[PDB]
Amino acid sequence: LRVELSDVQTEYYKNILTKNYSALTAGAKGGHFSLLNIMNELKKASNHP
DNA sequence: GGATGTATATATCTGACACGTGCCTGGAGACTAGGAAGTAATCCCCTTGGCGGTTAAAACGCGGGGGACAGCGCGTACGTGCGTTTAAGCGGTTGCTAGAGCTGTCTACGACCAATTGAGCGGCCTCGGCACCGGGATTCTCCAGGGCGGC
Repeated sequence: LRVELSDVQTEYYKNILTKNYSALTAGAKGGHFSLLNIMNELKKASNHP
């Protein structure tokens, strides 16, 4: 069963895939968003925001 | 009526601005070579999120006593003040020598380049020593026969 993505999932996928440290850090002062293992973060974004 | 306090004017001292000059060091223009940026390939280490099992370290609680801290006494050693001494600080002599600066000459020593080759790095074969397996020598436990006692 292939399901489409929500808007939050789509913007998280676009922020990770086109790396946006400033945009990913924005919101409750970040917390040192680690973009090492890009595919791990993409799988996390595909699962749940 | 005489001398004192105060205001304005003039000469002199002093830091700062501009003018002048040398010179030498930085800037402009041109040329060239190589340092570094970029590209592709290969291979190994690091990242993130998990699982499993061992186990020794970490955590928690509790009793107790050793040590930190406060207080007090005391005596000594350091602060304080004064009078006396002494040596630092300044100015000075008198010559000679060391050293910075500048100029000049020259020569041995180090940069540079080409050819060479032999010392450093990797793998391969062998020995020294440690270990695995087979055989000989030495000592320990055991089963059976002979003799004696009882009904």
